[PDB]
Amino acid sequence: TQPKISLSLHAADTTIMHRVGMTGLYMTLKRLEKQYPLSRQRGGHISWFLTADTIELFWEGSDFIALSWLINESFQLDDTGLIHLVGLDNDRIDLRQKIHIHEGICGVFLRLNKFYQAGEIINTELRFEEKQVEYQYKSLTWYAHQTFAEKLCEADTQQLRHDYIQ
DNA sequence: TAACAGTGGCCTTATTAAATGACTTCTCCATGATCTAC
Repeated sequence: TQPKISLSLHAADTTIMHRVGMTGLYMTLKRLEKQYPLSRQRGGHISWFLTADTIELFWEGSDFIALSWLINESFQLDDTGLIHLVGLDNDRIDLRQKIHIHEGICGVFLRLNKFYQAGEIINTELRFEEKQVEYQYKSLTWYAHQTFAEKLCEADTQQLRHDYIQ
C-alpha cells in the first residue's frame, strides 16, 4: 500500500546526521527482521522494505502502538543495566566493548539526567592476565530513546504528528 | 754575473656533560518539571 514513513538518502533536506540516522534505522531493521521473520510477530504488523538508499515502513492499526513496539525493541536494557542496541550484534561483542559503547552514549548523547534515570553503580571484576579488574559503570533504568514514541505521536488520537517536533 | 729559500718530530694526554621542583588555578550547564502570576 502506501508507506506511512518513507526515508531516502537522496532527499535534499537531509544533513549528515539525518543520513547516519537512516543508516542506524536500516541496521536495526535488518537485525529485527532476522529476530522476527514474520510480520505477525511484530506488534502492529509493522513491516519494512529496505533498499540500498531507501527505507519504507508499513503498519496497520494505531501508529502509536507500532512505533512504540519498534522503538522499544530497538533500544533495550539488559539485566546489568547497560544500553542494548539491537542494531549492533550484541552476542558477538564482548562485555568490555559493550560497557565502552554504553559509557560513550551516556557521556555524549545522554549528557543530562533529564533524559535518563540512573540505577546503582554496578561493579564487575573480569579476570585479565591472571588479574581481576573491577569495572564500575553507572547502570540505567530508562533513557529518552526508549520512550520517544510518545513524542512522535499525538497524545489524543495516538497518530503520527503532521507538524514539526521540537 | 750563481745557488740555495731547511733538513725532523710531534698537533694533547684525563675528566666530568648537570644537579630540584613545579607540567594551571576559576567560571561561564542544559533542560524539563514545577511555582507562580496574569
